[PDB]
This record gives sequence, structure tokens and C-alpha cells, in this order.
Amino acid sequence: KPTIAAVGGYAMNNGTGTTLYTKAADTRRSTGSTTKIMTAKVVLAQSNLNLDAKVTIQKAYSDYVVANNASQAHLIVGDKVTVRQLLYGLMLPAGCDAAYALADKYGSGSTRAARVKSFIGKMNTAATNLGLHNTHFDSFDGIGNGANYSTPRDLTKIASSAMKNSTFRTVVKTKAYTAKTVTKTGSIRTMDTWKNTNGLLSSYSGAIGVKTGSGPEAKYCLVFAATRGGKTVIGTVLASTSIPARESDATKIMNYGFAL
Repeated sequence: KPTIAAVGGYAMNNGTGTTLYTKAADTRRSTGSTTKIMTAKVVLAQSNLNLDAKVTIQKAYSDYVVANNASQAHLIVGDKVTVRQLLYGLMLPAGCDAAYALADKYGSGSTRAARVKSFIGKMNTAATNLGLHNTHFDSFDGIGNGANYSTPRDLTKIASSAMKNSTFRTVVKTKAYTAKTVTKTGSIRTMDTWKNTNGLLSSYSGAIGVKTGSGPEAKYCLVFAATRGGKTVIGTVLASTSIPARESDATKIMNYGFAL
């Protein structure tokens, strides 16, 4: 068994559900941005899901990332961005503005505030449907909250569930994506290229997911997945000490998991 800096860790064979590694796997901790995995999952499971549907970037999304010093996809106010593009903006450059956009889009309600509340409700309903007992969401992006938490095991189960969707799989294994959006005047804008924050995609052979996360309370987190020898290991590390540390943690856990 490898030693990891993360205070929370879990990994399983995604195909069989068999546990490969544990470290306070059922201890509740802050998720940081890894909560976005649930946002993606809820969006992709919407009955009225239309990946080509366009969303107008609201001033609110921009003001939000600023007010919360949140990571962003740099979506431009006024631009018309598709749900697909938003999913890439959400999962690759850790776009909290993209997360807000998706929550506003798929939440039910007559105001942004109402739809955001509704969307977070759908996230919690999703957790409940998965049979989770140690996860609660109070945000669509993991932005600060004692009421926003999960566990290495719960997050891994959420990720596994999300990975059942081919679109989610395609998005999370994408290293780079350049969104061509539609401006206020109708022209096509080539946004600056988005790079997946998940360094494993290039450093770990066979890596296929899933999503990074960070926060003042959550520290450095990472939900990871990889396939080697026809075996897929999926797991989560919570509260590692740094970005390099969380990547080594994940690399060690997967290596261990494939050697078991």
C-alpha cells in the first residue's frame, strides 16, 4: 500500500466496484471544485438535454467568478455558448462561470436565484438516487460551504456514475479544447484554448479522467480514472497538500491498484 499526502482517499475497479485502496474513505470533507462532476452529471441526465442549445453569457456569471475569486473558463458576457461548450468549460479549465451558466440553464425557476436553488436540489437528489449517505451539496461548483461535502468513496461513486455517459467520458479525457462562440453581433469568436487542469491526462499512461478540485477548506483534490490492461481504476483523493502532491497521490494509488 502506498503512502499519500491526501488525508482522504479511495479507489475501486470501476467495472466490478471492488475496492482497491482506502484512506478515511468515508470521512466527510470539503470537495472544492470536484463538485462540478455532479453538475456535469445532472446536466447530462436532464430529460430536456440539448448539447447544441445556446446560452447567453450573463454579466452575473462574470461578476460571480470575480466576487468569489473562482477559477473560470473566461466566458465573455454577451456571447452565446452551447451546453457542450459549457461542459468543456466546466470540466477542463475548471470554469465556475460555466458551472453557474449550466445551473442557470437547467435549474427550474423564474429567476436565476430560483433556478440555482433548484439545480442544487437536483444535485442532492442525484446523490440520494445513488444511495450516497455522506454527501451534500450547497453549491453548483463547490464554492465554500460547511453544508457542501462528500467523501473519497462518495465522490468516486459519483464519478463512476457520470462516466457511464459517453459525452462525460469524451469531455473529461480531453486535454485541450478551443471554443468557437458566437458574439453579441453574430460573429464567431475563437476563445483562448482551454487546457484540462488534470495533469494525469498527459503524465499517466492510460489516464482518462476525471476532474481536479481545490479550495481553502478542501485543499488539493482530484478524482482520477485510468485504464490499463483492460482494467479501469477510478478513485478520489481529498485534501492533498499541493497540485504536484495530489497528482503523485493519484499516480501511486492507480499504480498500486493495477498491480493488486
